[PDB]
Amino acid sequence: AIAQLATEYVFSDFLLKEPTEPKFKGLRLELAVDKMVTCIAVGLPLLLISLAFAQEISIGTQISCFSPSSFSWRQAAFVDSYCWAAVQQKNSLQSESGNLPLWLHKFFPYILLLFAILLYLPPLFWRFAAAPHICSDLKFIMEELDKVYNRAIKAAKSARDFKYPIVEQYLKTKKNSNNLIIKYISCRLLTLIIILLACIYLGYYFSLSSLSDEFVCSIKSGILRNDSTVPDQFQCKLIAVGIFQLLSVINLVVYVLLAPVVVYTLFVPFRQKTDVLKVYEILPTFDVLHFKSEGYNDLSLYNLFLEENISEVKSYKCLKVLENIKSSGQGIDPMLLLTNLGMI
Amino acid sequence: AIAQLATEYVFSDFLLKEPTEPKFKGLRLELAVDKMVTCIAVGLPLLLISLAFAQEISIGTQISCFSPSSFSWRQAAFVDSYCWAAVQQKNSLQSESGNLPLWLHKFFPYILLLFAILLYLPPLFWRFAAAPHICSDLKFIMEELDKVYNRAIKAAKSARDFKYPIVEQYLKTKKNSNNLIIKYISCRLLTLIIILLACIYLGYYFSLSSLSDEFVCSIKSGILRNDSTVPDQFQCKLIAVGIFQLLSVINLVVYVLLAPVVVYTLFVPFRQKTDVLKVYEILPTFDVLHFKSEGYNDLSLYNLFLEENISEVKSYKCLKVLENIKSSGQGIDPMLLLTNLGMI
Amino acid sequence: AIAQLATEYVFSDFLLKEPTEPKFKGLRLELAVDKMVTCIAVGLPLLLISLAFAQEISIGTQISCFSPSSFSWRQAAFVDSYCWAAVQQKNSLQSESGNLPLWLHKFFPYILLLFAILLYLPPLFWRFAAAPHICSDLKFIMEELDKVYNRAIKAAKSARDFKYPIVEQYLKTKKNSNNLIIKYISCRLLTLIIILLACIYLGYYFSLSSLSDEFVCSIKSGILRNDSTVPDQFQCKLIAVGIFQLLSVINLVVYVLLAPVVVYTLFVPFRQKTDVLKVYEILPTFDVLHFKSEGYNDLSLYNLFLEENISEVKSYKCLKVLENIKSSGQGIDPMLLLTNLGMI
Amino acid sequence: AIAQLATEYVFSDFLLKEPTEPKFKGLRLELAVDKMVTCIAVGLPLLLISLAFAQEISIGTQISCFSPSSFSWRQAAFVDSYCWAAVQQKNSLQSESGNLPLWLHKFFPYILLLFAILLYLPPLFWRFAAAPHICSDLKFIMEELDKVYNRAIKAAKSARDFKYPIVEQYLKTKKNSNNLIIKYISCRLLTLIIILLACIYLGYYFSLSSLSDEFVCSIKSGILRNDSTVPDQFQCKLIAVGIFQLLSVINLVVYVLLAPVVVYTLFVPFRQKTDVLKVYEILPTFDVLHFKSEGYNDLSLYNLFLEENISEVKSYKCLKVLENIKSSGQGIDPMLLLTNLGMI
Ligand SMILES: CC(C)CCC[C@@H](C)[C@H]1CC[C@H]2[C@@H]3CC=C4C[C@@H](O)CC[C@]4(C)[C@H]3CC[C@]12C
Ligand SMILES: CC(C)CCC[C@@H](C)[C@H]1CC[C@H]2[C@@H]3CC=C4C[C@@H](O)CC[C@]4(C)[C@H]3CC[C@]12C
Ligand SMILES: CC(C)CCC[C@@H](C)[C@H]1CC[C@H]2[C@@H]3CC=C4C[C@@H](O)CC[C@]4(C)[C@H]3CC[C@]12C
Ligand SMILES: CC(C)CCC[C@@H](C)[C@H]1CC[C@H]2[C@@H]3CC=C4C[C@@H](O)CC[C@]4(C)[C@H]3CC[C@]12C
Ligand SMILES: CC(C)CCC[C@@H](C)[C@H]1CC[C@H]2[C@@H]3CC=C4C[C@@H](O)CC[C@]4(C)[C@H]3CC[C@]12C
Ligand SMILES: CC(C)CCC[C@@H](C)[C@H]1CC[C@H]2[C@@H]3CC=C4C[C@@H](O)CC[C@]4(C)[C@H]3CC[C@]12C
Ligand SMILES: CC(C)CCC[C@@H](C)[C@H]1CC[C@H]2[C@@H]3CC=C4C[C@@H](O)CC[C@]4(C)[C@H]3CC[C@]12C
Ligand SMILES: CC(C)CCC[C@@H](C)[C@H]1CC[C@H]2[C@@H]3CC=C4C[C@@H](O)CC[C@]4(C)[C@H]3CC[C@]12C
Ligand SMILES: *[C@@H]1O[C@H](CO)[C@@H](O)[C@H](O)[C@H]1NC(C)=O
Ligand SMILES: *[C@@H]1O[C@H](CO)[C@@H](O)[C@H](O)[C@H]1NC(C)=O
Ligand SMILES: *[C@@H]1O[C@H](CO)[C@@H](O)[C@H](O)[C@H]1NC(C)=O
Ligand SMILES: *[C@@H]1O[C@H](CO)[C@@H](O)[C@H](O)[C@H]1NC(C)=O
Repeated sequence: AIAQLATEYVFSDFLLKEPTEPKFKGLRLELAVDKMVTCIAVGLPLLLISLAFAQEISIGTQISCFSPSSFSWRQAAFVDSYCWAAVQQKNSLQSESGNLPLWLHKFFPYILLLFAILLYLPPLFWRFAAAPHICSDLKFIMEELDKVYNRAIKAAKSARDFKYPIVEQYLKTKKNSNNLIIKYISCRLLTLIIILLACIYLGYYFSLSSLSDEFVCSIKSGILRNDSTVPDQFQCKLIAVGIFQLLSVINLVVYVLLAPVVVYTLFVPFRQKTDVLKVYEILPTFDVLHFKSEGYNDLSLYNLFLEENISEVKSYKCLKVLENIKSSGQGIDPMLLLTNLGMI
Repeated sequence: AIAQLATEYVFSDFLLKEPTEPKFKGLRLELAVDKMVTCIAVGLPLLLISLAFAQEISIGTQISCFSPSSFSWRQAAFVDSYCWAAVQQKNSLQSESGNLPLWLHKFFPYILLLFAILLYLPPLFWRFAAAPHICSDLKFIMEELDKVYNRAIKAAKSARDFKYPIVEQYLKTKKNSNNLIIKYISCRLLTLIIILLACIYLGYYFSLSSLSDEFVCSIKSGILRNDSTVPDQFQCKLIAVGIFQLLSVINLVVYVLLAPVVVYTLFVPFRQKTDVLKVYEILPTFDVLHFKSEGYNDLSLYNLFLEENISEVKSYKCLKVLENIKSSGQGIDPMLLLTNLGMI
Repeated sequence: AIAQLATEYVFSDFLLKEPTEPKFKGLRLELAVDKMVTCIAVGLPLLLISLAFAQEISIGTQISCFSPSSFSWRQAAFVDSYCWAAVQQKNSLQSESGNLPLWLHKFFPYILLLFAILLYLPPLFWRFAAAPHICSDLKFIMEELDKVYNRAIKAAKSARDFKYPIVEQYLKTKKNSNNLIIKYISCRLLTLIIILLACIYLGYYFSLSSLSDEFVCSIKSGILRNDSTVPDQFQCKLIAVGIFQLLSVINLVVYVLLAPVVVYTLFVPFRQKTDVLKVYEILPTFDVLHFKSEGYNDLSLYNLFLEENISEVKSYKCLKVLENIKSSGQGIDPMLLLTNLGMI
Repeated sequence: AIAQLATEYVFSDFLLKEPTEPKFKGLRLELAVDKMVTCIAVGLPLLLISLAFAQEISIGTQISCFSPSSFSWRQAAFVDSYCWAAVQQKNSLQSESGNLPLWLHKFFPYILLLFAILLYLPPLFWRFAAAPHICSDLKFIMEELDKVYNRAIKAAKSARDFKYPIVEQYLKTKKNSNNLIIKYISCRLLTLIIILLACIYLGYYFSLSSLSDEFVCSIKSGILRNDSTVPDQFQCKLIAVGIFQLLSVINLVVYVLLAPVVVYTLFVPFRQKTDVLKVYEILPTFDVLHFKSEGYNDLSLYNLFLEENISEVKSYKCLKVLENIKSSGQGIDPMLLLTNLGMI
């Protein structure tokens, strides 16, 4: 039913499931905005397909041709289904709007499903190509940060009672390589292109006269060509075309609202702000150098991924609260770090 | 519904499930490109079968013959079903396009399912013949790499405060044997042949006049041969033939796009690049010799499998980050290895 | 739907489920070739049954008799169902092909299910009679091999820094007893006989004229015997008979391709090759004697089972890699064994 | 569908599920032959019921009466259902075969279900009355055997570097009591009686003329008794009666084949052979006395249960392999026991 479809597609974890594998434990592997965009762009057309043929909104068959009274119910079914299959056969029907409107009315669910699949494709390519590498690198970064925080707190405790910047060097090296950012940008751009094409198609579908669903149908090919009792033509109407138009304009509105989000996601360096690593700069064991900004490189993407999935790190949380308390300046950063005792 | 089929076949883990057994824990056993190719080539025809008979796109019965008005609904059903079963009986029907078009229109779902099964067969043969052996060998290689990394870091720590290349010898021995690569190439070639045959069939199906679905049917065998009230013949149309043609051309496009991927996978030595073992060459306990390239042997396949499923190895990840930092050259490889302290 | 049936019967673990019990943990208990043969021979006829009555390929009812126009729809249903039930009643119908073709057309799903059950019976007898014993014996053999490997490596380590061949004696004793091999051969032979009988039946079914589905039906027994308004006879056609013939020839092709596999499995001693125990002959604690070949005894079957399910043994894997490295001969077997340190 | 029913009833664990409780962990509680007999005798009639009304074999309604053409479809439905309900009302119908054939044709599924329930009853009584006691006793016996084996191996190791026969005394005491064997024999005898009664009924059902399904029906009681437009009687046929007869003869064949198995299971002392305890007689800590044979007592039943579910005992497996090696006589039993080191 309508409610079941809603629960499946909006109120449930449709495409929101975390990776079902121990490799990615607690790692999103996908930005929240991108996940929202993909979920909307994929599960909206599916939801509209399901709604358009719901047991309640749907009167019944998808086409009726109004055969003469003399025709039996089976002859009427023959006429209806013949015209349904003959929307593609151009000679069979003669409609003012043409034959493309009939093609579109018959295959609208297929086109919506195609758009959903094409929008889900780039996310899947990301997941199966660039997600494992970024996940491994981010796990390494998290482990390095936790280890350096533990070493710093241990040193502070020893004072009260190697030292090489491996992670910073790794980030600096990542500053040059840009394959990951290139893949991300290409996926976002393809998603935007697919969304714009879908908007064009939906606008064309919704701009129709709304009478193109009605077409003239002629069962007059073969032995029935010269038959007399059969009328020369029939009046057929494609049902649910208005519902398709309504759902198409709804999807068009959603996609036009979503496209600005897509271009914003494409403009990654502007998103690269609120330095996550600035918090760690107070640790004696961590070098005071962020050096991550203003670059169309994988470093900005890694910074965004950290800002997205760093709240799960206890050391980062402790450093963040220490910096927050430093806003007043009443205490001292090393004293607060020693007092916290948050190694694990 | 359409959306349920889409969720099952594209947005879910259809054929993407990892082995349900402790023997293969975290091991793909299949290259990402090959898994994509198999998933597409198998779940596309199934998806098209499901779509073609969806409750919405489908008007109703698969054939209607337009019996005279005098005929009852049961007589009409008899005529329709008789012609449905008589598409195979050549004498019963007389169609301009012949009888093969009618056979194909009636059995298109069967042919798509046959193609899906034939494309899934080589992957299954791989899984049940060559996957256990490669999995065991790769687990041995991973264990050897982890052990040698642990020994190297322990030796470095001891210095700061056997030695036989077993894995390299095993790889060198694998360089000669080629049964695994032969099986892989044979499976890929059979998949390519099946895909090309499917493309030929789909092109033939889509090249039909689109009027071959209409055939003349004669219920005039037996006691009804000389009956007068029954007309000498009927006008029958095979419904969903246009939808079958649309889906067949879609599958043809997908398969022609996919075949280049298949030939690329077949050309394995060119894929054999970005030496995974080059990272380990800096370890004192590991001999500095890759010796894996330019060969139609199982060694290249093992190299590809390593490059595919080596990101899960912490020692390999540490070595990779060490080499990445070595790009700048600021530090020293042994110093970085000692500082990392990433035994486990 | 067709796709759901395919996913259930070919793309899922249909009859491929490992034993759901702790007694057999990681043990196949069945050769890969035999499992493939059983899975095909069982799930093919079931798949064909499901396909033949699929919602898409199936026009509707399984028989239509074309009652006169004057007959009501309920009278038509009576005639159709009466003839359906009277295919068995010989006097009721008069068909040129006889009555056995009608019996077969009506009961084809039952016959396919019977063949599937009869082919699944010998595997089930194997599982519930001979599988526990072989599983226990093979677990004992694996434990003995692991223990002797551990003792050998411990002795080598002690040198660097009982001894009775219990497993070999057990294998030698098994050389005489042949109940297990006799049961295996009997099951394979019964499977082959059932397959050949199924091939004969399917060939007979597919060799029919294809017009035997049409039979003349007479509702003229009882009070209707002398009734005038009812015609003396009707023209009935058994629907899906052509689909049954197509599926039967497909199953015939599959079974004729499979029977050579069955005879190959029956010829077990020829399969008994690539001595699995030859690898263990280099261990000082293991006697250098294979003594397992050229015998219609349970020893060959045990050798096959070992070759099938020995890859899970770490000691066997280590010995295999040691022998593989010995192909070059650069190193020494005891030195490699000491260096491996693969006790557990 | 047919295939789904087959998978549920033959290819799945129908009545083969082990007890879902920690009390019986790895204990069958039921002999393999008895479990097979019960599973067949219960799930065969259910399978036949399901098959007889399958969506494919079933034409439609279970009865059709061929009301005159003037009758509406609702009047025809009234006549059909009235006759369906009036098969029991003797005055309403007049059939040559009588009224018992019609009763049986209408209630065949009920009778098959009754036979299945009556055959499942004795197994359930066994499970809920005698299974816990035998399970506890057998667990005690297994624990005693494991303890004595451990003590014997410990004594042998001590020599190289109480003693009361509690289990044998318990078995000797069990030799007298016979309530368990009496219950087992009574259950088997009741199963045999039910099977024979089912065979008699199925033979009577299959021996019918096959025209007894056709009966004359009279809707002439009440206000319709003197009505003129309604014919004095109708020609009704009970559909699926031939299918019921086919399935009944199949079940008869299965049951007649099964009854010899039942009488063999009833003759338990002859089954009591291949002394399981003879293997333990070589242990110094175990008295050399089997004393279990030739008795209609619970001791033979316990011996059978041990022979059925003793393969899971590591001590028994070790003793069995020791005795097997003793066939050659090359070594010594105590030496082999010491070398095995299989305490746990
Ligand atoms: C998803 C993408 C490919 C959709 C592209 C736009 C589609 C939906 C529509 C929008 C406007 C349409 C065009 C409008 C006008 C004409 C002129 C006519 O004589 C032939 C068809 C043609 C040329 C149409 C083809 C299809 C069209 C391009
Ligand atoms: C992403 C944004 C830009 C989408 C907004 C929808 C736009 C593109 C839609 C809305 C109305 C549409 C037009 C409606 C009518 C016609 C006439 C037809 O003969 C050619 C196409 C044409 C000219 C359409 C082109 C696309 C169109 C302009
Ligand atoms: C999956 C594989 C086997 C499909 C092979 C191609 C099939 C689909 C088609 C493509 C072209 C077809 C052929 C085209 C023309 C003819 C000539 C005619 O007088 C007999 C049939 C015959 C000989 C056809 C047989 C079937 C055919 C070969
Ligand atoms: C994998 C690639 C090559 C597939 C491309 C589809 C090709 C093979 C298709 C497209 C159109 C097809 C042709 C269409 C019409 C006919 C006429 C018929 O009487 C014989 C087959 C023949 C000549 C077909 C052969 C196959 C064909 C050429
Ligand atoms: C599964 C096994 C039992 C099937 C055995 C073969 C079956 C399918 C068929 C193949 C050929 C058939 C026979 C062919 C010819 C005749 C002669 C006829 O006057 C009586 C039936 C009889 C004797 C048939 C009986 C059934 C038969 C034996
Ligand atoms: C496993 C292999 C051998 C199976 C091959 C199928 C064979 C056995 C099939 C194919 C055609 C069949 C024949 C077709 C027609 C008839 C005529 C009939 O009156 C008697 C049976 C007989 C003579 C059949 C016997 C079985 C048959 C020869
Ligand atoms: C399950 C058990 C109870 C079934 C017992 C057998 C049943 C199926 C059948 C087999 C033979 C049958 C009997 C055959 C003949 C007659 C004579 C008739 O004038 C009255 C019914 C009576 C007496 C039948 C009663 C039912 C009967 C006993
Ligand atoms: C377990 C074994 C013995 C079952 C074998 C089935 C036997 C018992 C069946 C097969 C044919 C049957 C007979 C068929 C016909 C009749 C005539 C009827 O008026 C009385 C019952 C009677 C005489 C049946 C009694 C039971 C019967 C003999
Ligand atoms: C129908 O009748 C017309 C009359 O002109 C004729 O041309 C045509 O061939 C006929 N069609 C058939 C199928 O006979
Ligand atoms: C039908 O009538 C024709 C008239 O020529 C005759 O040849 C044929 O045998 C008849 N068919 C039947 C089944 O009697
Ligand atoms: C039908 O009428 C015929 C006329 O010969 C007669 O023999 C037969 O008995 C009648 N049938 C019935 C059921 O009265
Ligand atoms: C039907 O009519 C008959 C005529 O004899 C009469 O006996 C009977 O009572 C009537 N039935 C009813 C229900 O009035």
